[PDB]
Amino acid sequence: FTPKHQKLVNQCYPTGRTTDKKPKSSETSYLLYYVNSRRSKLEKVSTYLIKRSTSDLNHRRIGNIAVTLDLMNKIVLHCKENLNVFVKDFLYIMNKVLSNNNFNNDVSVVELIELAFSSICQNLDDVLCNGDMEFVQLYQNFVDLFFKIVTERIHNDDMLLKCCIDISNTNSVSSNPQLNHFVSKSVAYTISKFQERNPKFKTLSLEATIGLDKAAEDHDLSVKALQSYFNTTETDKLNLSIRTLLRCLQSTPNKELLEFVCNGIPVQLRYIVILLLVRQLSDKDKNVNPIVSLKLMSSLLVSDVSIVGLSVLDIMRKLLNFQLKNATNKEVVAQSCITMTDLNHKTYYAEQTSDMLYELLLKLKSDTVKDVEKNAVVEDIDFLVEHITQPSISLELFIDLAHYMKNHIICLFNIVETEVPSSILFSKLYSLLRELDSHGVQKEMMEEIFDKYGKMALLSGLNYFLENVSEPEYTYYSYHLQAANFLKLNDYKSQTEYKMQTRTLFTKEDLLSYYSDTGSNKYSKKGAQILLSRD
Repeated sequence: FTPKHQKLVNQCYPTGRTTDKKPKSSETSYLLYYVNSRRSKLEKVSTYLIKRSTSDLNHRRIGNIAVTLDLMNKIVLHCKENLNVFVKDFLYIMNKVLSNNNFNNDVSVVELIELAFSSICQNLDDVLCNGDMEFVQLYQNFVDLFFKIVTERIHNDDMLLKCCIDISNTNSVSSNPQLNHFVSKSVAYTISKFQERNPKFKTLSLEATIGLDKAAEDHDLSVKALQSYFNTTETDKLNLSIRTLLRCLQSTPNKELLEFVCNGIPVQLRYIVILLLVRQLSDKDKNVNPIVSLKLMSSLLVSDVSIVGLSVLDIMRKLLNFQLKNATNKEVVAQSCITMTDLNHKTYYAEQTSDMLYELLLKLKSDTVKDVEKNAVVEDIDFLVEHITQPSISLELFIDLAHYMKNHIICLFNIVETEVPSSILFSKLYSLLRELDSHGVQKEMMEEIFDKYGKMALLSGLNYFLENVSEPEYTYYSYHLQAANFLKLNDYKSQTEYKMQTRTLFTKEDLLSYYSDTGSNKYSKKGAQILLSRD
């Protein structure tokens, strides 16, 4: 007695004892039809494949096993929408084959095995991923055996790369606890085998077409694996992939590798990398060099790699805070002093630069912070302004900041492009200008202030310095000098020189004599106005 399924399945096999057996065409077609018709047939046919392939394992016939694996592949592909019926069976058989040292040798067997595995992984439902435990152990066993065999008996790293791609193509493995580690070990292996070929990325370059998007033209399999694990919108997979990347990057620090893999990662959410890098500082591991991660952040932020939608403020605040907690090191303070500005390298929005500086100012104003935080922030603003190429300051911020570092105010002033300031802001500016260490700084400051706002500085300076100054100071005389220089008046300059070399002050009348004729001074009317309209 031979039931139909048994006869069909057996009818798919050739007669001999050869090892290059390919399943007979028409018979396997009709078999596929038969199992695809009613799902009751898949049960029978799959179970029968288990028993039969067991007998073929015993009598040690490779051909029948090859045909078997081929059939299994074709069935998986044909009966996808019912895959959860027979997957555990096929996996049991594949593991049983792999567990057999008489079938491990043959390369074709392992090839067909991997093929069946790829066709499986590509069509899985999360149903067994989460519900069934036996399936989890069969999958686990398969991956373990496959690595343990290909590494030792097949000696074909390409097989392992294909397996990594299979795991990557499996549904929600990165979202599964029991099967999580396989993603990590896969990424680790493809990385280490991508640093094996192209050993350039094994270099210790950490300070100073390349893209992966253009490297996917096809070719090396390692790159295909990288694209498989990094070029993805699946957040979990990318989480684990990046984490493993950073981990394998602590051992072989390479900025170009990071650049490459980032070129692989979808442009949209690359910010996540940075986040993890930042988190890498907060980590308690102690086998992680924070300096390495900082330099890697820097290397990333400087280059062409677009990092859309970065929470610049948040990241900066985190870096700064980390620098304040550990502030007694040249490395923790300087590499942060560098990365912090390296992050401003690109302008995500106009308010950012100001905001950055502002975040520091607020920390400086409070007396809660320790001396070394003061010093560190000072050096930070120092570096920032040293790297701020073009103007972006609200004059008030320039004032609050000016109070704290009188050495680098000039530079800060070159960043203020407020075309029109308030009349009070002027008096503030002057009032702080009076409180300055050197007269050189006061001189050049007065000069540039006049340069930017000739009319407004003339008038506001006139009023202010007339009212407030009651004793010979440098700022007073420098104002009158710059005013005379702006009005191109020899008598004004001469008199100022007198009042300066004799420590005397100007009176309302003396200054009135310069704002007398509109043909001699364009601004005579407003000047005289504010000169006599007060007291």
